[PDB]
Amino acid sequence: HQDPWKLSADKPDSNNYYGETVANGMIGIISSPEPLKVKEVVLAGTYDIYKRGRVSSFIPNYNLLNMKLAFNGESVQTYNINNYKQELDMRNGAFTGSFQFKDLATVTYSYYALRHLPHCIMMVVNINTQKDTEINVENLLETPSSLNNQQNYFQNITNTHVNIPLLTSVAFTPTGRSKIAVSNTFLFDEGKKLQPEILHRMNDADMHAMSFDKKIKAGKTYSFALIGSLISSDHINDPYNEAERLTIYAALEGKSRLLNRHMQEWNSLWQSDIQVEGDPQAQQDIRSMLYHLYSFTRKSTSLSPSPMGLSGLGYNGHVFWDTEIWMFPPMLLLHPEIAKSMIEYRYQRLDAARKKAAIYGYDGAMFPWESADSGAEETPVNALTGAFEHHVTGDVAIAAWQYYLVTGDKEWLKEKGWPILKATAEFWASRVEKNDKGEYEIKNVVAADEWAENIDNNAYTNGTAIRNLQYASKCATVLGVIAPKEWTLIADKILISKMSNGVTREHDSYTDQNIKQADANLLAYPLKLITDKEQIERDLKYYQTKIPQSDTPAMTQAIFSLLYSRLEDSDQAYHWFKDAYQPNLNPPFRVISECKGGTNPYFSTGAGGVLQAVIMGFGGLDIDAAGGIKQVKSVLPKNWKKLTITGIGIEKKTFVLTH
Amino acid sequence: HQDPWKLSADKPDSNNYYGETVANGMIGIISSPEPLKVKEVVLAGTYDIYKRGRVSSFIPNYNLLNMKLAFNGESVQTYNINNYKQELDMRNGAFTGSFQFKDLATVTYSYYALRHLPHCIMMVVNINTQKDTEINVENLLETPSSLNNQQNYFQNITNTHVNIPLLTSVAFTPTGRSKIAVSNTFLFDEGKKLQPEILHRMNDADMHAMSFDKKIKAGKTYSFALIGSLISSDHINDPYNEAERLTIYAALEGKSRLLNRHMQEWNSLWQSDIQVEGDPQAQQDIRSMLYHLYSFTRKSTSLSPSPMGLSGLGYNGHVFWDTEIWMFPPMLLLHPEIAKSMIEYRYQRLDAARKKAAIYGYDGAMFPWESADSGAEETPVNALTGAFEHHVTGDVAIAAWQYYLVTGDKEWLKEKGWPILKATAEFWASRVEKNDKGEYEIKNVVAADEWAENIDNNAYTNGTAIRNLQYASKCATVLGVIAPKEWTLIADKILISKMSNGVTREHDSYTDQNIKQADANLLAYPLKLITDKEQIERDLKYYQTKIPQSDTPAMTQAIFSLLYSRLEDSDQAYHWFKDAYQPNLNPPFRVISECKGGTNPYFSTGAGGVLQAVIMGFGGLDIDAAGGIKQVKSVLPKNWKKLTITGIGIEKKTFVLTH
Amino acid sequence: HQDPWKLSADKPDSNNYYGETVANGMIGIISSPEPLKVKEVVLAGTYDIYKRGRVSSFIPNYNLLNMKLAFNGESVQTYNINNYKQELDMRNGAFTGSFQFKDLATVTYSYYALRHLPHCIMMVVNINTQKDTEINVENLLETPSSLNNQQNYFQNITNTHVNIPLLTSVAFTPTGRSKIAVSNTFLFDEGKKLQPEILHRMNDADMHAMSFDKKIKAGKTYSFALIGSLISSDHINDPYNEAERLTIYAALEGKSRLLNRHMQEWNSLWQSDIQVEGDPQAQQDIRSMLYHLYSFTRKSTSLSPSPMGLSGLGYNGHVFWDTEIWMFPPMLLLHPEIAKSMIEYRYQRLDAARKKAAIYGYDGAMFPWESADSGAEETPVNALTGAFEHHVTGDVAIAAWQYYLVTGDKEWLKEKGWPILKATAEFWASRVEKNDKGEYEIKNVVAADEWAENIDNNAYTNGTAIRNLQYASKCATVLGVIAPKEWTLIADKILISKMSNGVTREHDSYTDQNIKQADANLLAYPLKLITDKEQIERDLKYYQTKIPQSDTPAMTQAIFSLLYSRLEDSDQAYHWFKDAYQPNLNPPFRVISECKGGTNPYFSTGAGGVLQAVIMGFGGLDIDAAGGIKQVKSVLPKNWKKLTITGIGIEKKTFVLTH
Repeated sequence: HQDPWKLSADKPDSNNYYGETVANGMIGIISSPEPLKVKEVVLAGTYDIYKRGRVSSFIPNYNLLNMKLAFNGESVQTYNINNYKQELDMRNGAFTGSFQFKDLATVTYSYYALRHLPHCIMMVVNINTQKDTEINVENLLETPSSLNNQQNYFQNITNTHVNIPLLTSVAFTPTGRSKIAVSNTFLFDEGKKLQPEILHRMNDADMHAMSFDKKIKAGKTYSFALIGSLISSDHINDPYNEAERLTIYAALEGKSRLLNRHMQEWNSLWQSDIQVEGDPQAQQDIRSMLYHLYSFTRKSTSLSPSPMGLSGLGYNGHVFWDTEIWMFPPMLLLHPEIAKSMIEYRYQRLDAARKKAAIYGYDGAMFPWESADSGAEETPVNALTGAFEHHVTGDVAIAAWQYYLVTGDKEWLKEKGWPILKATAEFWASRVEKNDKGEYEIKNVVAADEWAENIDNNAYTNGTAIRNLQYASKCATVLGVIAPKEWTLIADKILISKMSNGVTREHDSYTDQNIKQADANLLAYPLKLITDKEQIERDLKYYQTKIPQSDTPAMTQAIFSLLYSRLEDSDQAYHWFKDAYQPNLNPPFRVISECKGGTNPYFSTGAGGVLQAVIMGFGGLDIDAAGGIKQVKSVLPKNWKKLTITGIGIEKKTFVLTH
Repeated sequence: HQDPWKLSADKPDSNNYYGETVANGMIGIISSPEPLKVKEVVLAGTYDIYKRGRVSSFIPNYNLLNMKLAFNGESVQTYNINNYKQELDMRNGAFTGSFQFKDLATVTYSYYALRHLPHCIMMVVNINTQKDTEINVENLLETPSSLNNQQNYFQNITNTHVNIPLLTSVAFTPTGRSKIAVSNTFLFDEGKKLQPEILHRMNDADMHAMSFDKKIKAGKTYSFALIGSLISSDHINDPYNEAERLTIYAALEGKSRLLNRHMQEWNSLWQSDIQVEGDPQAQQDIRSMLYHLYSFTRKSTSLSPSPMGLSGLGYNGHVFWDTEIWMFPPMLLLHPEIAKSMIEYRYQRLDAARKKAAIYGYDGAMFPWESADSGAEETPVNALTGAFEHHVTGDVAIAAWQYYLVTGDKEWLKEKGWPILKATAEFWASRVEKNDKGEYEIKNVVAADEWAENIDNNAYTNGTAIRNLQYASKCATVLGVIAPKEWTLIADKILISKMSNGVTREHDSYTDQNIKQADANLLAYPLKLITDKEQIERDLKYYQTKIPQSDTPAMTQAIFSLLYSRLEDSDQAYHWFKDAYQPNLNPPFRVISECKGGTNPYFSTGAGGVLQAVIMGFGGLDIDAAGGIKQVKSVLPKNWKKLTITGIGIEKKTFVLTH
Repeated sequence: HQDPWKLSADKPDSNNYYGETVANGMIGIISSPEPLKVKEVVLAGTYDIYKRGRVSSFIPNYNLLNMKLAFNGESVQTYNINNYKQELDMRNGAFTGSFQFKDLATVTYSYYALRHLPHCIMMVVNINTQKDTEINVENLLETPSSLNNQQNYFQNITNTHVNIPLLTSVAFTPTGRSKIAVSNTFLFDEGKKLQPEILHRMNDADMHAMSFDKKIKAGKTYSFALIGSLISSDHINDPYNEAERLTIYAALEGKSRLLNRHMQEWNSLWQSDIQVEGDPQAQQDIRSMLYHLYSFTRKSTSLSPSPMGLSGLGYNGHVFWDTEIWMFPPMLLLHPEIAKSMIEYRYQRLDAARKKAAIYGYDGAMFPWESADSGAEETPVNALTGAFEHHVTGDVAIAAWQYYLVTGDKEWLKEKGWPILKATAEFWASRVEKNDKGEYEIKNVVAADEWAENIDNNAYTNGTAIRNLQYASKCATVLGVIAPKEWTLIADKILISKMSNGVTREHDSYTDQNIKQADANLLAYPLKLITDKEQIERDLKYYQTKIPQSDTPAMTQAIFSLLYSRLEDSDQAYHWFKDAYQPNLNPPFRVISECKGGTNPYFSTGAGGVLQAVIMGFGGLDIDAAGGIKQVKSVLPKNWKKLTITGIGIEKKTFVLTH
């Protein structure tokens, strides 16, 4: 099960199964262990009050691919199939199930979140029978209990050439905030006169279905497709009509043209790749990390991923610094247009950040700890991160400057980077307090180490304020605008303190407490405020054992790996690489949970960190403060013969590393 | 009935009557055969789900002018009046009825959609007595069944000088999308103390009325006016209060000031005119065409006409390429500020076109087949045009570029034209497919000939893509920007094929099918991709008999006329000019239906086409590719002694043509 | 009772009591004569249909500070306390009450509209015991009858260190337009383990409460604080969660940190101050005027004050020219960043002014007589000012140009000032009529003297049209853009006439009528179209006799004062300075009513005028037509030994004047 392009599971065990996701950055479909079913469907950009946190959330959506297959009236069940296998093809995000029904027939089904059509899904079903047989096929549209006020429709769209039967539902999110429409059709090869008659049943309040029968002859394969479109009032004013329009459009494009477009967009994503010689498990794991980041982002949008991307309702679908510092850097090096969408998300929410700053008594733009539709603060009120974890503003500034460093797009810096950098620098200039000694303090925050609450002069927070102020000043210079000279004066005097052993102090109350995640070590990478290798090493030695095994998220060990790679320590770098994700895995597809032994995949934030350990750590790739991508000294794991990284920077460079 | 300024009807026949429209580009009022009634009122910019197509629509509104008149308690009806006449004065959009009631009085009523006050209507009533009589006058506000949740109000607005009685209704469009308010008052000459007492009745759920009595001695003229304001939440946040404010304002202005401003604005519109010597019927018909375009548009707005303007709910009030290619060109030459409003409609909806392109898997801006409030796709889902008729994007680009060519407004090109041309070119660059031979194809469209569905390389569509890419490239140069070299490479290699007889092929599946309307011939005019006179002629000979007599819209024969004028063939040009509209007329005012023998006037699209046959065909006027208006060779109909076109181009040039 | 920083009342008389306001430009809290109660709370920016005028209004909000205090089960009332005093400290907007309860304790309470946290309020209560006692403390959240569909919540926010009990309500404005959230907590000094248990009662439909008991030994001080956050959907998408988040934030900042931040911001505001030597009552009155303008405005916003600021529902909270001409000039000289917010309010409402112009048949931007949320007209329909008092458009233009003169901010002129000046100039160019003598008239207005309705060529109106046209032309020159030459042509020929007595004629129907307020005198100041001191004196001597004692607002005598100050006549200047506000005062805090003997305080318009009489009049300070502030000839009242004005202009200049 160590194909470098395919994740595979034989006989899914429903008692120990964590589904995999196919997604196009707009819709995510999470697999079921049951044949011809999906577990959960998530639509990006649709938020309403729902369950966790009493704040906006992603909403479980229509399981629009759900199918029932019968042979001569006998429904497919666990007890009557064999050689049941699932496979995820990471080359094209195809999720395939295959099984034999008794000794009678073989069934394959592949489904796709179409890469070029953000709101369109397709499942292709192939049935090969060894004897004459009749199939009954049903597609069910069950309204999930997350939605209300549903309506269940069915109609025929016809002309002299086609009969497109549409199974449509329209429903609302819990508070009525968003109207959802879904529209499904069956595609046949045999043409209007010979295609099966489609029946419609509405037997339940929350479910309707379309169905057909088809005679298949011995030794013949019968193929059909299910196309679905899923869209909301967050995406279009009239989702009901747009869903039916899209499904009609996709039906008359046809399966071939749809899969060809899908393949072309996936081929383009995989022009940036990471190849490992000598470690098939690492090769597959790293492909899975790239696959999930590619599936959970979309170029040419203003979409940003949640910590769980489109794998479910993890962290309510909210956007955190998990994007800017964890998922954004590897995407900026491999596909700058993905990074551009992530920062566009923030640019279009700058108004909401100015409003938050004003409500909390500050100048400029104060980005929220958790962001959703509006860009207003969305953190559950019971979590003190929302009111007090202020480094997110610096994290947004850092990503915006990095975008310009890697692309050199000065028109983007004028139109979007500078508005962000100027407003965020104005925030920090208003956020600091000058003390007796002329130093600048940032008092009463929640640390990057979120176990440290309502403390002063957090190392990471203060570091992000310094970088935000420096980068805003640098930006002003590049564009020929005059920056307040106070920004540089403040940056040079923001407190970063050492304990008596010379170790960077996490905050003013810090001695030897356990910490949730990397904080002081982040001043070495990503901030590069600490470059002295002896300082980097003494900070690693003091803090690396401060992170407990339990209830600590995957936002630490990838940084330890990267820093040990920069120190040219192969044994420590590889130890921390494995520790970053292997103890977090869930079967049968090695999806990644947030914490060690956790059960909440897929934590895309964790994948983003590990990709930095591979690209920036083992590959030595670095955003040069002066612009572009440079390469610094690195080591490989002992057992890696070659590391090849393709599509890096706007010159699309290939880097090869060997021992 | 061939007055060059007035359309007149004696004794309206309600069994064979198609009403005429007065409009100010915001409100349209369509005439009733019944005296002192109107059939329908339409407010621009107000759309909701209603009847046809399951998509947004114009909504029948308050018939706010409806009046009941009694003489000595005897109700005035079609059955008991004589010498009843109706007249539309095209000089000032006055609709006038006049009749005799027995031996008592002559009644004249004139109503107006006030040209300067977009939301204000006025009816003026004169009663000339032959005997002593008492009139009872009632103004009815009946909530049409298109509206719901109505409220019926009445109050006196007073000071020492006035008593302004306001009859107000507020109601909602079917889904609650739009709140409509209407407020009416009576104006009297005799002043506060002597004016009639105004009674209010609320006897029905869906109707209330204000009324008065007045004794008039024999041989006197008694005059009163009704002023109404009609506005919605689409136009103003508080329509209820703003309707009352507007009616009070208009009442205090008075009839004389209102009609003087109205006259001044209509006089300005008619400073661009078409004068024909030798053909009184042509002179009246052409004045009717100009009058309807002037009535159905408004300078200094973001309004664009539907194919039926404000004559009713034709095509749901949606905006089509009917504006860009059919109504826009004659308005650009006569009144560029009207053309500016039409293209402003599209500029304001550029973000909705970007959203459509993303949903359908393209780059840039994909303008919708049918547009309404948002600029999202509004085509009924049962019509494949909405998903597949893509030339509308090129049509918007062509109009944008022509606006700049005619005005030379480089500031408008920078702020609005270029955003349109750049985004629409980016769409076409993403829409084409390169083939093995290095040609660019546009596969799977609905043709301009909409009977050809899901075909490849439509002539008109491919031509609009070429022009969009060429004009965007030219625009970039005017503004000192380097357009992507790909735009010219694609433009130069987009497929336009010929059949073995050398005739331009309509699409890759086209041999000799009947066609709905002009498609390949549009490559000659308006696109001017075909300039060779033998090629123009070969294409006319092959396609001119491909358009059936039945169920074919007025989007063909005007182009045939214009092309035969350009070929200096007076007999063919005049044949096609008459065929373009005369078989489409409805009595008694020669309004134009969409198709031959049709009954759905007024098809403003057809008038726009015919006005191009007159201005660009008979007049030889042409948009110069290098800027401004030029004149090419033309002919007149044999029976036209002189054609005079005034107010052309930003120099407001007069063109005179004789034999 | 004549402290230069504090307003004091002994034993409030509920039968003759006009409450004083503490405000931060977002929340106003108006005092009750009853201990530990507030009369009214107003939230800026929240408007809905409510009572007066049938148009949008400020809404009475939660009296969130309402407290009930009992000693040994005995309820504290006005009738059983003694030595009860109230005091407003203008230095920090602290409202303090203090009283003795029998032989048990002294109670002191101080409340604040926190200056740095626009949505946060704090009350601090100190109990100083003379005997052992037990207090019962209740904080009540009563939903006012202005709101509907309330919900009453209570929860504990806890961690190892804190238990923050939140008393929260959520409700809606009358039409459901706005959702309001309020969240309160108690702060204690003693810590989580020792703090009182907080009980919650929900006994009424419209009220819930949180309460505690505390035993206090004799001779001890016990202190507690109430913090509350008040916010709406007009301010934030999710007011419910944002109110709770803000109160948690404020609780974990704590009383000391909040008051320090509050004091810092009030210290900054008072860096611009007016010091009078030899007249303690004038010193205190002028402080009260500065205090109210500082409390009723907020830098770095788009808020503009109503005529009553946040003192209540006066004039529905609508924005009038009372800002541009009355409150804006003193704030522009003292704190340009306050003036910037006031003009930002108009800039962000330019689209609505363009819409109003279009609806009334004009070009450009027509600012409404009364403005609220959208910028559309909000004047009650029964008042003709809404449709007909047109000088407001010139008033906005004047303020926009003055902002540029005083700041010299050319980037602001390009982005905001020019859009205002260009559109308002276009309005006036479309508003004038040229007569047979080549002069420009403005006909059928309501005058600045609002008693003159539907008249022609109002002096002040014509003056503002001239300045608007001139300043738009000067603006075009500053930015190097071409202005229509018609603006200068029109400005030079707009009619301002003299009657046969050599007095400027108010309008074309004016001879000797009583006038509501200053009109023709405003051509001298502020417009400075009349600089001839003899014409100023003629207009002064005539019109100063025409203002009746009754029903005439404080928009007159302050100008008389300033002009007599400019002519160097102390006795007259001082007479009109006193008449401007002293006859409009309400006890016991000398709050200002709109009219002489009025009962509708606080008329901040009136304070604005008088501050101009002091700064521009007695101080001789003037906005120089060429940029910055200059000083012309002035006099002081006989009895004033010295006038000092600090923080003037962007140079922050101090001006000292003596006899």
